[PDB]
Amino acid sequence: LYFQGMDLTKQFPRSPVDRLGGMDHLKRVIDKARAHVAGTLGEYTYNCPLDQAFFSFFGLDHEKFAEAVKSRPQDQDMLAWVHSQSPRSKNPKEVESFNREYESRSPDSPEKWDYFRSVRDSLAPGRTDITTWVKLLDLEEKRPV
Repeated sequence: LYFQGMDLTKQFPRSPVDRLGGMDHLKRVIDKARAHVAGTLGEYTYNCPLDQAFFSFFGLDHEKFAEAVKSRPQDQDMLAWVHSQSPRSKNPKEVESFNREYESRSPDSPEKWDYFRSVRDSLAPGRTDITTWVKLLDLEEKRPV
């Protein structure tokens, strides 16, 4: 078992834009990695395309990251591991670059645009101002957006 296990059928991973070390996604994927180690992801998926974009950008291996979080229960310790593995993550303009692209991500085809709007309309149909994936995640996870 895992002392830092998280059951994501019962809790949400942290917001895409709840930053750590200035970076989006990092807190969220820490949480997903812990649930992945534990076997308690629920509807969430570790190393799905969004995690892959974060790992790819910073040159991190998803398997090594999940292993690293097992001995690093605190965010500061996982952040220090990321820095030690990723020179790009130590450059604040590069982190800002990542964040700007991540926060801009929108449905990349009309097929995906139909899907996005179907999800959003099921959660909050008056919210036509919500057009990016990371804002849709916060909406589904009951955060102010």
